[PDB]
Amino acid sequence: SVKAHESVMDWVTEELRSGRLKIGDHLPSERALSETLGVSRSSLREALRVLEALGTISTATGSGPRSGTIITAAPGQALSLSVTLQLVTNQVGHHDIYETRQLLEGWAALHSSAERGDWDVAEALLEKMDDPSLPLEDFLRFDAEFHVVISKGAENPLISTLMEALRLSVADHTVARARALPDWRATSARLQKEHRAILAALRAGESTVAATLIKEHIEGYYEETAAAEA
Amino acid sequence: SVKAHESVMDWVTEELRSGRLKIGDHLPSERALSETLGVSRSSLREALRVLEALGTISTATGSGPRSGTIITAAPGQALSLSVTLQLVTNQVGHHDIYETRQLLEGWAALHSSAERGDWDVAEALLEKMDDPSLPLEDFLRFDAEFHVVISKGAENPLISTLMEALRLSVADHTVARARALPDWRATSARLQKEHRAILAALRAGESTVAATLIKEHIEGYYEETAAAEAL
Ligand SMILES: [Zn+2]
Ligand SMILES: [Zn+2]
Repeated sequence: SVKAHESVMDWVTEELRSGRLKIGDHLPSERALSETLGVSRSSLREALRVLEALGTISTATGSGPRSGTIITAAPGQALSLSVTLQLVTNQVGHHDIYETRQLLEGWAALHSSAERGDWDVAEALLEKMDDPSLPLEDFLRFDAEFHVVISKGAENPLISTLMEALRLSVADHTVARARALPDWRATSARLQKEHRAILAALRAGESTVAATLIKEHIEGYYEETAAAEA
Repeated sequence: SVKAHESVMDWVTEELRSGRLKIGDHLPSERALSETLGVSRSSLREALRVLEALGTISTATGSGPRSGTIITAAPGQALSLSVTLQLVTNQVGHHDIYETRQLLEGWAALHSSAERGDWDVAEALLEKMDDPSLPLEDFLRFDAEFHVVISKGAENPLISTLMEALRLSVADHTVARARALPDWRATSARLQKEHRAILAALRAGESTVAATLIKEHIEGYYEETAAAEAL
């Protein structure tokens, strides 16, 4: 219930604040927590089931004696589901998603610091993406992941969380745009070349160059799929 | 039921695509849906309660759950729950929230249309915020809502979606920093004047003026609280 939900949020918040608990730690059993909060065991399980679906909480099987309910504090898919659902209606269009990426990625690139980038993780993603047999959908899923990873160079975790939360809707968007592409082989090749030149600029600390390349990369794909007609 | 969730999402998506239902419309009954989707009544209800939490649907219109459930396709509070928990553990800092607001709010104002924002609604928020007997928690709660309201004036609707998803965290953020303010009466006074001017610029189509004022507004409060910290 609401009472249970808020009681839990306030409780977890205070545990994290005091240091008694840390992200990744297991919560007390439902029996114990429900008594501590003064709420029915039923309303507590429901509140936790919802928090689990949202990503705030996560469950690990086989944890006994530990509860198996972990404080993860992940944004979940709510934001992506809202973006993608709105996209179906006249309320939101592909260009709106495209432009959102430009705003966020542009800011991250502009403020990127070479010593802060998880460059090896990003380059590995690009490694899997060169696989000639790799399906169009998987390639674009890694593509969106790659863009989230390189945005970490700006070391702004909130911006990074927003990027991660939008990841699913970004892939949904590029995948749909790709449907009308005449030659995915050639397109993915150019995208890969651009991805590496972007990563190189970021590695060299050429923030302004990286930002320009990212802008041209995202816009290039958007215009290309528009021409293909989709 | 993970299938109940998928079955419902797929159903809602198609109703929206076909045009039979649009954002804001009511869902049919659970009895009707349970059958149509081939999912137990209990599993269907579990999925709907999650969809409600996700922001996809809502039963808080008319007179509450009694008035039914409508399709909202909104962000919900998930991201804010995440952000505020990370804020508490220092995984995310006040500084990060500040930079993010400047980015999102500035763009929304810079690229807005006077015919797009519901200024009277925003104006009404500022009227409640005028009350000198209003505690700072409530004031700042309305403050965050106000900023989300004016962001809907942006040509890109998604900016307001991101703003809405961040709303509760922004409020948590500003309230936390206000506590240390040596003179809240004076502070809230300058914020209202600044809010009015911002709303005035936007209402008049002065996108560039609005964006500059929002930058100074958000920056002003951040530095002021950054100084008012007891230490
Ligand atoms: Zn890319
Ligand atoms: Zn304000």
